[PDB]
Order: sequence, then C-alpha cells, then structure tokens
Amino acid sequence: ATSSPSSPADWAKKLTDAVLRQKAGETLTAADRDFSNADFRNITFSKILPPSFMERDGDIIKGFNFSNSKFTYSDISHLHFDECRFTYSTLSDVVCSNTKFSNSDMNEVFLQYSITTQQQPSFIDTTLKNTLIRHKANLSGVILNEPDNSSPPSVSGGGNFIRLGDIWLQMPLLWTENAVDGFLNHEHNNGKSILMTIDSLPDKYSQEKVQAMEDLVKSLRGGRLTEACIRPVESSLVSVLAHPPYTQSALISEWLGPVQERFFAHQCQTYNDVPLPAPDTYYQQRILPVLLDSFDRNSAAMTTHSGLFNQVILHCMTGVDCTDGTRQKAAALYEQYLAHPAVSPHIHNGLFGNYDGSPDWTTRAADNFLLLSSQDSDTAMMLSTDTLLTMLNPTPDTAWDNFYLLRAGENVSTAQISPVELFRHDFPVFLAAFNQQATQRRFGELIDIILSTEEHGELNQQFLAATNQKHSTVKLIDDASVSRLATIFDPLLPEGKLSPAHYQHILSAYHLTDATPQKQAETLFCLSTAFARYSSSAIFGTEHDSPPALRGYAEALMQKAWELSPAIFPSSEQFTEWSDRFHGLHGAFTCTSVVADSMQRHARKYFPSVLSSILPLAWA
Repeated sequence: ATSSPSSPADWAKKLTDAVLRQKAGETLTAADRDFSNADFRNITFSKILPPSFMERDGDIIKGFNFSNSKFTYSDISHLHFDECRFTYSTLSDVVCSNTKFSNSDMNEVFLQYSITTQQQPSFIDTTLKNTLIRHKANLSGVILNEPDNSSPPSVSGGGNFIRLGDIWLQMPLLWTENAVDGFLNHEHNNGKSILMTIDSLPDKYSQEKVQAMEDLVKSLRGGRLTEACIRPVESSLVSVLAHPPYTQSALISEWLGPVQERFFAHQCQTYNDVPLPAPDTYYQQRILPVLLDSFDRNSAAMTTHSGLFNQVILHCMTGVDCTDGTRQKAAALYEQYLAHPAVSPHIHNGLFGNYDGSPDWTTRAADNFLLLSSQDSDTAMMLSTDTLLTMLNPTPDTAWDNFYLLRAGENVSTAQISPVELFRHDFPVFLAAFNQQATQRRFGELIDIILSTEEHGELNQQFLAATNQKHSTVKLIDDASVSRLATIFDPLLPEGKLSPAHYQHILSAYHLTDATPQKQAETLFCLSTAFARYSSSAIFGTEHDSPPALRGYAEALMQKAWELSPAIFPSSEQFTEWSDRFHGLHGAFTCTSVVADSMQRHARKYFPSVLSSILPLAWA
C-alpha cells in the first residue's frame, strides 16, 4: 500500500520496495510515493538499499512525499533525493555525507545535522524556507525567497539566529576558541565554514550574501576577542571577505580593515626571514591578492620587509592558479619597489631584467629580482625567477651560487665566500632555506643508513617522501609492512637497545663524533620524536594501529639519550611514562600521536635550536 505505520524498520522496508520498483522501470502513483509522517529514526540506508543507490551517479530516490517525517539520527550519506517533499521534517543529527537534494521542497525543516558527517550535503534547485541548517553546506543551487514574518525556530540552546535569504543559521552564543574554529576556520576544517557556506550561494544572490555576512560580522564584532583568539582565523576571514562582493559592504570593509592589517603584520613577522611554504590553489586564489593589497596599502613594508615582499611577488608571478589581475598587480607593485631610493641604485644596466631598468616577466630566466640585505644598506642580491623559486623551496640538489651579489654599483665576486656565511650576515630567508636543505640531507642520510636503496627501494622512497607532508596515504600496518619493518629496525636494537655501531653511524651523519654528551642526547631525543611521528596516525600509523618496529626504534633512541645525558629530560618517570606508551603491553589499544606531541613540546622548550635542525620542517 506504500504505507506502513510501524517501526523505523517497517517504514524503511516499504520505501526500499517502492524505490526498487522505481528502479525496475515501474511508474508509481502519487499514493505509492506518499511517505508522510514516516519514521526513519536510526536507519542506516546504505544497509538496506542496493549499492547503486550510494554510488557516484548511481540510482536516485525520485518523487517521494516525506512531509513531517523523522530522519533523526539516520544515515542518508551518499544518497540522491530528487523531486521530494521534506516540509516539516526533522533531520536533526542525521549523517548526510555528500547527500544531494535536488528539485526538492525542504521548507520548515530542522537540519542541524551530525558532525560525524564528512562531505557537506548539497542543495540544487531546492528551497529551504524557514529551515534551520548547520552552517556547513553547499548552497550553490538553492532557491531563495523573501523572508517572512516568522520567529526563529524553537531550540534547546545556543546563540542568536541570522537570515541567509529565507534560511536560518544559528550563531554561537560566545565566540570561544572552539566556536571560532568550528564556524570560521575552513583552512583547518577541510574547506568547510560558515564563510564558505554563505559564499557558495549563486552570484544572482549577491545581495543576500552580503546581508548574511554583515550579520555574521555584527555577531563577531558584538563581543569580539583580541589578537590571540582571531589569530587562528585571520587567514580564513580575509580569504573570503577581502574579495567581492564583500568589498562593496561599508560595514564589512570597515571591520576587515584592522583584521587584514593584523594578518599582514603577522605574515611580516613570520615569513620575512623564513621561506613561505609553496602556495597551493587556495592560497594563490584567495590569500596572495590580499597580501598584494596590504603591500599596496602599506608601501613602506615593501623595503622594510623585502624578504616577505619578494616571496609574495615571486609566487604571484609563478603560481599556476594566480589570476592575470594578481600577476599584473604584483608587477605594478614591484615597479614601485624598484623606484624606491634604496632599491634603484642596485638596478644595474647590463644585468637586470630587460636591461632598461625594468624586469622581463615573459621569461623565468631573466634576472627580475633584487633582494636588499637585512643588515648592510649598500648590498643586494640579484637572481632570476627560476633561481629564486629553487632557493626558497630547496631540493636535495639545489646550488647556492646562481645569484649575483651587488654593491657599490658593481657585480661583486662570490668566489672565496661560502653561501652560508653570506646568508647568515645579509639574507636570513636563505640561511633558513640553506639550513632546511641541510637538515633534510642529514635525515635522508639516516634513512639511507637504516633503509638501503638497493634492498628496500620502495620503503626508502616512502620514508623520504613522508618527510615533506603533514599526512600520508601510505599506512604500514598490513602484514607485509609489519614483517618488512621488523627486518629493518629490529636488527639495529639488540636487547631493545640501540646497537653501538648504529649509534656511531648516527654520530657521523650528524657530525657529533666530537660533540658533548648533551648535544648528542638532545639530537637523539629529537630523532626519537621524528620516528614517533612516523609511527603516528598522521604518517604510517592509523588511529588504532602504530607499527611496532617504528615505536621500538623511537623508544631506543630515547633510551640512549637518557643514558648519555639524563639532565636533558624533565624527570625520572616522565622518561618512564613515554617509554610505556611507546610499548605495547597489549593494554594500549588506541592512540598516541600523543607521545610525539608531548616530546616535541619539551624539545621546543629546552632545545628548540636542536629540534629545528633535526626535524623535517613540514612536521614542525
């Protein structure tokens, strides 16, 4: 009868029958598709529907009436609903990863869905009149209407409500560290945030977008925090609000002014003397234009912070995802830089750019970059776009002699002076890049000692590759991996302790053969933290499984450090507690990237110089 009024199981079964007949080619009457008042509470639909219903471009649930239904706590992930009515339904705490709703009426529904949801749901040609939605959704295809007179939905707790067209969004009550992250930080939340949600609306609704954003900014201002609390999300904020159509809002623009200045000042403090991590698509499209704008508003910072300035310009010119406008603006700003009294002297007729005191941006081999010294007024470096790229993001085989040293209107000789020494005194960003290359080289050498390239090519390459990313798709927890790793690490750990021979190899690789017991211990501590990270859920381990061979090796590194110089440790049983969590007494079921976190925190506190010189940068 397309019907049944019993349990959730009974409802779900009638729906599956109807949807299967639909798939069979049968045309169902409106009576057959009437699931008004349906009880679908706690149903996992993937367990009751054929696989085709959850696949990309698979089967779809078309033309059903689910008025005033209960989907509470159910799992509708990866389903596609087309031409359905959800009016008055409860979808509170529903798992809806990548669920699509198209051509549907989802008016007056409760849609604060479960945070266990992975992919945002998306809404195409669908109305959400007076609907309370969680602030993470793809609204690229929603239909908006003029808001009515109604009161915000009745709710148990939380903050005030804002309109997004005729949709309701709930604000947090306070903007705590937790709320700031959950609402604003799309950078640390896989591209999801209220900022991205409001911004996903079609361009025909630019008015509604600005209005909703103004209301959020009002909430934010209405008891804002400080620099410590806004700091984690300054980047996410400017990534969206420093672009049209939010630029046309007098209210947003006024608020954003100080936020962007703080953001810019922070970048100047962090990346003037340290290489900016190679910008990805997001950074090139949303952040670089903001940095250009800040330099445009504070032209003095171009020469005061030429380390950061030159990096930004470089990435604007070479990023595959930068707009033409971004490149042109970068070039225009660079011209102002070159016109500066402190820079113009160094522009040397026979070597710079097109040779007429302007760069040649049509080629990467032209020497278009001049970098002022951080210490001496009269000295500069000149190099090509190609060279600067490689010196900022060094590779194992990058040379540090492909630049021109300028001074006194002359191309000076760089023979009989090591790049290191020049960088230390005059070019801090390159000292950092040089040290990064060195640190990577030495860690690589240790990898080669442990994992020979001739026997374990695949693993050596993976161990090497894992050092340049925060996360890994490679997990060494299958039987073959565990067996192979046991073969590599265990033989270096007789009785669970570092072999004396292996310890000497470490000493030679890190040139500590003549060093103090302390510097030796601190180095071993940091290496122990590195291998603890390898074994964590982020790299080669999962959340519930951490390769025992990697844990044993990290533990023994820490033991030898303790033997060498116990005073480097904070306590007797602090050493014991970490040792215990490295070990699998069979009572440790799940977790620790915790040992790595705790140990690393201690390293930054007491020997942050040793840590930075040992740890791969991406893991810092």
